[PDB]
Amino acid sequence: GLTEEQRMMIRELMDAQMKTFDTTFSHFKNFRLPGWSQVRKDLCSLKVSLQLRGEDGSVWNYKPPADSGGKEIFSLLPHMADMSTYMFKGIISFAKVISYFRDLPIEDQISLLKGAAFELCQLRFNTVFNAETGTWECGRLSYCLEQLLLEPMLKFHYMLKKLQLHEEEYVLMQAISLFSPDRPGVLQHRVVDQLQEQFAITLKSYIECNRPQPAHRFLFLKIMAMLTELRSINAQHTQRLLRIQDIHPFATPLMQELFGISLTERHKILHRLLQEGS
Amino acid sequence: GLTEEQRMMIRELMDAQMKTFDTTFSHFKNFRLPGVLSREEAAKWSQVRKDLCSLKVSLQLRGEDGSVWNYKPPADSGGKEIFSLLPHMADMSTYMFKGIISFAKVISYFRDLPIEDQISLLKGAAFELCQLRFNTVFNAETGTWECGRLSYCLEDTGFQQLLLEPMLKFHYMLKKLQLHEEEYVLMQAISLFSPDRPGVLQHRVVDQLQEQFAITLKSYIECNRPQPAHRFLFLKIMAMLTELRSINAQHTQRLLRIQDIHPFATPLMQELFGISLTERHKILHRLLQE
Ligand SMILES: CCC[C@H](C)Oc1ccc(C(C)(C)C)cc1NC(=O)c1nnn(-c2cc(C)ccc2OC)c1C
Ligand SMILES: CCC[C@H](C)Oc1ccc(C(C)(C)C)cc1NC(=O)c1nnn(-c2cc(C)ccc2OC)c1C
Repeated sequence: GLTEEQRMMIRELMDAQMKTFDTTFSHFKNFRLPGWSQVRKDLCSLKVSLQLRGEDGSVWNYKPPADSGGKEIFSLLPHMADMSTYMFKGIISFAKVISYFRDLPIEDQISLLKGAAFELCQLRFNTVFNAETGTWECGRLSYCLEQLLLEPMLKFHYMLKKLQLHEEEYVLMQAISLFSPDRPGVLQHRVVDQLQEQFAITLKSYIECNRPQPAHRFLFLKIMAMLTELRSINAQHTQRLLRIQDIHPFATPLMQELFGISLTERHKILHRLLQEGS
Repeated sequence: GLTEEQRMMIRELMDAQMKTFDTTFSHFKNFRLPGVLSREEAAKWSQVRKDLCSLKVSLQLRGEDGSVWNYKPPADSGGKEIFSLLPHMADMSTYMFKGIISFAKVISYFRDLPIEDQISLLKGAAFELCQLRFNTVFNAETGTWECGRLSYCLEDTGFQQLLLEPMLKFHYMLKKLQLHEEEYVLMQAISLFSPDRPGVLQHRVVDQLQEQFAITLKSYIECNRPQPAHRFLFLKIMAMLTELRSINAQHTQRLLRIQDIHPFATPLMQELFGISLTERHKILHRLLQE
């Protein structure tokens, strides 16, 4: 079985997830709505329609335009920036209530969240992804996709959903991604690296104590391979986001902070959120 | 053929329609849309839910980029969700009525009547002329009123069930007649010049005027359509106009009942509903004056 400290480690991560992940998206408000070639082709694969279900029973449905070559390909990017910002704020709170993360220097806290923001966001998105309908079910909001598995982020969501992970395995993936000692700007490398290794050992122990079926053979090494793949997808899409923001500005002030290539000065919003409570 | 007096009478109506009917709804802007995300009073509330459930549509809004916003209405759950579209339809009705006001203003026959009879005629005919213009953009195949970039599609709340609703039976039957523009605009004049509206004083004048429009329409049909096949088209049109007046009274009473428990009417609509004739209709009076 799991050791006591591993039991406590999982318990703290799960408690953090429950306290900082609003799976109903009920507090997502005041978002915007609709009024290089490799990017355009990739943006075509991820084309989604937006459905908003009101409490009264009504449904607003947005179908995106077709690719005509103009600025029509970015009609949903302002909205997704507001959704990404809301999602990241939950990620910040998730990290803040973790004991191992809260004790790191403030700049390493900034650097870790900066390097893992997209990765923990995609991990939480996967838990609301419906692989049958191709829809991310975000409470009252739904995002339904329109060979398309060629796109890496799309392929990632299908591959990860196929593993049928438990909540504990998702939250341990989040901790492994969060405590990456090789993020730019990290100073406490050995401290963060020692923390990451214990999360990975905890995940391996959890899988062996709860997943005996042959369908879950090599599941731990599959998860670690998925985490390395997600870090690659992070680099591609962050770089892709900078090109788009250059051409058509869409990023919220908090997102611009993530995209900037002193530490607390360049990240005033993230710095304030790390100092605020919950 | 038609006499020249009937010819110029049609020319004036067609000219009126061309200048005041925004058929593409291009200048319908800044409208409201549904938001994103006792004892005898129970009888008044129960009655309104029956009024609002017979007529249910989804709203479609097409953007210039090619995108499509679509609104699907909620189901009757007992709350205010049954009024989710009344703000929009208040803005649409107001926009249409102002076009109807302008339509009557440029007809010389209507301009020469006393201002209080003009108020009384537009008050009694506003709904009817609005439905008549709505029918010209009504698609009977898809059950959709196509108002430029806005579309209102009937929901299958069967069809023989929907045909029971007189306002929907009106739009399907009138569309099936496949009327010309001239016949629609003559229906509008016959409806506008109804001598039996409340508050009209020059009834004999308005009746003579209505009869000349009706005779003009009857003559138009005899001279412009194959004789045997359209032998009763004029009588069908007049029968449609007679039913439209009953639909007018029926739906005007529904609006007053809804306004009682859930106000939604714009100021110009409040004047039309009854919420000196000139002092009770200051907005409509001002629009007729300019
Ligand atoms: C709600 C579910 C969205 C699905 C999972 O996905 C999309 C599907 C469609 C589309 C478009 C608009 C192209 C149709 C976009 C996206 N997804 C993004 O817009 C996006 N997802 N994560 N992040 C991001 C987040 C951080 C913290 C930091 C950096 C980040 O980007 C590097 C962003 C900006
Ligand atoms: C543009 C397509 C709408 C179709 C044709 O129709 C409806 C379909 C659905 C609905 C609801 C909201 C119930 C789903 C309403 C309505 N229609 C009205 O809301 C309405 N149509 N004409 N008028 C009206 C106008 C005047 C000048 C004077 C008086 C009038 O009402 C007595 C009004 C207020």
